[PDB]
Amino acid sequence: GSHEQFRAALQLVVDPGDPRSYLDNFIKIGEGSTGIVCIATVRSSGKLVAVKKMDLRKQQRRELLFNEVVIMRDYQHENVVEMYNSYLVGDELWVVMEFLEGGALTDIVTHTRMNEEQIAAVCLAVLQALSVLHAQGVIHRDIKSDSILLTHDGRVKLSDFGFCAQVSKEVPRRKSLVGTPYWMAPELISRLPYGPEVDIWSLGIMVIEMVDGEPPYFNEPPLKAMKMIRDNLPPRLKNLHKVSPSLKGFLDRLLVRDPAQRATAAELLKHPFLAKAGPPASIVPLMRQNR
Ligand SMILES: COCCNc1nc2ccc(C#CC3(O)CCCCC3)cc2n1-c1ccnc(N)n1
Repeated sequence: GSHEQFRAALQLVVDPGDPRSYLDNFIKIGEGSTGIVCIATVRSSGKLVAVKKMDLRKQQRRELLFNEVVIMRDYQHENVVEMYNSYLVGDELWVVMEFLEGGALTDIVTHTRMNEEQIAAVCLAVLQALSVLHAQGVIHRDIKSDSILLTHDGRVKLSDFGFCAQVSKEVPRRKSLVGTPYWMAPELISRLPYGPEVDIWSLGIMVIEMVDGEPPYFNEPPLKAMKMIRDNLPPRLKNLHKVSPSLKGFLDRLLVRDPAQRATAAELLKHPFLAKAGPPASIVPLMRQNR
């Protein structure tokens, strides 16, 4: 009864019909927790799209799917991966979305060194997106390099809202333990009521990735690392010598243990460091098929 109850709930928010009628040439490009992600062609237009397929009978939290679809059901931002449609195909949920030909940022931080112009460009894009997302009570809860996709001309788009949540004037905070261990904020790990600020911290951790090539305590087990993040002071850049005072000053506004003292997206947009940010063309040489 439980599973069949969820299907019925989906059918009230997903578009009716079988998308297999107009989609062709599926090619897998990703996998992991939720399900598999493929790209496919639309037969009517010849356009390329990306299709995320999530089996309902394989989710640790089946309700997190509903959240994602009803909350992003055609939200529209220049710096967010646009959703086109959602479908219920058998026991699977299909989310049809924009195809980002540039790939994920993870590929860039593990193979090259980004300069501060390129780091500031990424940050600027993420902040502009988060400022609006937070302004409407939406928390990503999984900001990291995997959640940052690129275009061919190097335009940054925030992706993977599989963990996102909605807060309101009535319910201004969340409680559930959600995200990736290494990028988690301390107030979130310590099992405390948290707000949108948990993304600013994770953004901070992602900045470390762009400099060190990996987040703090990445050598440790997930559980042990979380305990370290919980008890310890803010983490230190292994390549502190490589970063400018401007960046270091910027980063110090992100990795503040007290969520109240930690900066917000709207504030950070006015930081002098973001003036270093360059055009989307500057990201281009970093991409795999250019380097
Ligand atoms: C670079 O390729 C890595 C694997 N591809 C991939 N995995 C994804 C997981 C979740 C979402 C996702 C998601 C959303 O949460 C974003 C907001 C709208 C609803 C779906 C998107 C993923 N992608 C995509 C998608 C498009 N292009 C490319 N290159 N990779």
